[PDB]
Amino acid sequence: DPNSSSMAERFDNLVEGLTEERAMAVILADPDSLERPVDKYMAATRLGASNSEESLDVLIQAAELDPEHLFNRITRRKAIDALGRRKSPKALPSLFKALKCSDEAAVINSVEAITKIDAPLTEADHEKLLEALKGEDIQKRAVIQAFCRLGVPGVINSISPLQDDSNPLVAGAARAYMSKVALQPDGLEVLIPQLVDPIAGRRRSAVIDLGDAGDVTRLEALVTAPVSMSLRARSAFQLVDPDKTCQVPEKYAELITQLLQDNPQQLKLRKEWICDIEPTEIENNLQHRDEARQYGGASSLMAMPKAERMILINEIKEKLWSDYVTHYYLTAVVGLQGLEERSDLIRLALAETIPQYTKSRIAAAWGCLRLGLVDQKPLLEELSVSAFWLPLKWTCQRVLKQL
Repeated sequence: DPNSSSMAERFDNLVEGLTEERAMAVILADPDSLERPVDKYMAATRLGASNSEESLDVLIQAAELDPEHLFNRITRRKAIDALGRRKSPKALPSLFKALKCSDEAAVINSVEAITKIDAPLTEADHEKLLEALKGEDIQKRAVIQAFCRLGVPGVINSISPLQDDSNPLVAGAARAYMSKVALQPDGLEVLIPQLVDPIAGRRRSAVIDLGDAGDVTRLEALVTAPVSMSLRARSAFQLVDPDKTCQVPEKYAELITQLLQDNPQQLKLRKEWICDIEPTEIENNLQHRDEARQYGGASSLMAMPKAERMILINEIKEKLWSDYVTHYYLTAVVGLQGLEERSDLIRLALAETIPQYTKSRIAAAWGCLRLGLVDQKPLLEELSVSAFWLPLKWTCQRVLKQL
């Protein structure tokens, strides 16, 4: 845990859950009648991890909970995204009722749940989903995305003219649907400058939509978009490995490696995002809310002369190593410049077993290759076979292919 190596403190929220039996018991109860009313929420989350048929039928009831009073719309919301990871199609009648709910949070949850189920939908089902479409733009981007991911050519008449919704977040989702469901990818050109759009939200949305589009020619644009490497890698692997076959064709190996190595001095960064080469300047940029500024900081921390850099690398690390954002950029900079002086961080980061820090394991993996730390081969091997996040699992395979 980076908390024992860092001054900043990451506070987790451990909450005691319920057994399955107790969950089923309370999740429909009037919250005013419960010893512990918060149990009414966690029971949904608990039944989400359940496997019995009864726990699925209780969740279906919780998803049809009468939205009259306060506590039964919150619990309805969690029953619904619980039914998403359950991935059963018997949730589908409940989730389609919820498409008409007042609670617009229930609707966006119901839309993503129906996407997770990935069941066969009737023509009538697509009409119900279509009514959810033209709510407000955030819902609309979510409904469109469900059609794209579920792969639904029926609604093309409805999605196609949204390619020119004035909101790029709505238009970009619709251009991705056209590309992936209707097989017309020429609408994506708009997304390529949007990857360096001044607005962070269109930047991020662009990366997502290019991955939903299934048009692998846009891969080269993902390799350098100033967006967090997590989102890009995902989208890039949606292009190179649509079936999560854990394979990336060598024909794309060169482009996928550059992306996963994520060199801040080769991202398309504007001048506004690049900061001066002084300590507190580097630090503020890494603290900024947005990866574009953060990449600028990491970028110019690399521009710093090595003697001052090593000191700056140390001070930042002992202050913010528990901060998952900073943890990554320190690991990458050590791995990218091959600062053998700081191979302690490559080894700590590759060992990081807390999910928040997974992007650092990739940077640490690439640094094991660059630094020739053959002693990590046992842990690179385990990740090559066990690691949950496919792009992490794929980098350790490449590092071993060469170390």
